Amino acid sequence: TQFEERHLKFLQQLGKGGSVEMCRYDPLQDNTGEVVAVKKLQHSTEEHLRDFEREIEILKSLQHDNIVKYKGVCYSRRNLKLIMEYLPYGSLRDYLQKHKERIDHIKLLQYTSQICKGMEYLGTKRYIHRDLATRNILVENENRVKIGDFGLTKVLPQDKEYYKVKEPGESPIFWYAPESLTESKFSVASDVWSFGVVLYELFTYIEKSKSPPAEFMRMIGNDKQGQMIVFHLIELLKNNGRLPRPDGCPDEIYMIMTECWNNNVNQRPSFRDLALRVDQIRDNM
Ligand SMILES: C[C@H](Nc1nc(-c2c[nH]c3ncc(Cl)cc23)ncc1F)C(=O)NCC(F)(F)F
Repeated sequence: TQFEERHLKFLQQLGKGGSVEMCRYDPLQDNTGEVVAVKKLQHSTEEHLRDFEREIEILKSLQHDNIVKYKGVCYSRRNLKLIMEYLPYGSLRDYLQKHKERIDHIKLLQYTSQICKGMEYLGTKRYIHRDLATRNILVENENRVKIGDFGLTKVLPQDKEYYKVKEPGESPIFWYAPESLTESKFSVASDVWSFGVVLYELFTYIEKSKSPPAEFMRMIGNDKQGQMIVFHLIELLKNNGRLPRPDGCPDEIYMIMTECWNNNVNQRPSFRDLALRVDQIRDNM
């Protein structure tokens, strides 16, 4: 089913990544329409449009409880709008920064298992998210989270287990595996490294002073700037410099983070095994 542009009523700006707006799709024009999230492009260049069309195809191909729902496209070709369900509790980063320790460990592990499940499903389609962070996870309700923003997602070539990015754009370097920093190589294993960073974000309750950029900048020295940050971060990770155990983090959860942060790509755990491990921890708790 088609969405007519004229019937998309702007309600509120949600955020910028392209931008996402909360809209009411109201073809009856009586304000009874469904509230949806709408992604559109700021700079709709031929390159960005081709890349956005790929994100649309990726999201449309995913049907999982822990993946944000594709609804449709509004064409009303060169100015596409991606229509998705609107998740009312916001990003997990915002949700956790607001409630903090009121979200207990059993609740954090329920979200962790769900993130692993959405990620494991994505891997079955040979998709590499490349931007797994709490800012890209949405909260549907207290019992369900979903992965969002497939804007950096790559499809693995037929004959390779990695995707090489030739000319990188803005990169979330503080969530990047060493091989992503050194060779711009992205794989299921590098999303697993990012997942360990997400686990760290959760157990630090999004405390700004404890954030992965704040901690890695302290380890490399706050005097490092621009490309020197990448140079020093690479040497730090090579020499086993890592984010600390968050205060009050259960030992078994910290063990998982450290295993995701293995310099050896092949030694990192799989998302299938991480969901099994997290569910066992939840069961024991
Ligand atoms: C740029 C957009 N930013 C934001 N979006 C929302 C949001 C709430 N509820 C939502 N429901 C469906 C969608 Cl698609 C977005 C939101 N809230 C705060 C934001 F800063 C974004 O896509 N962020 C990635 C992810 F969706 F994973 F959280």
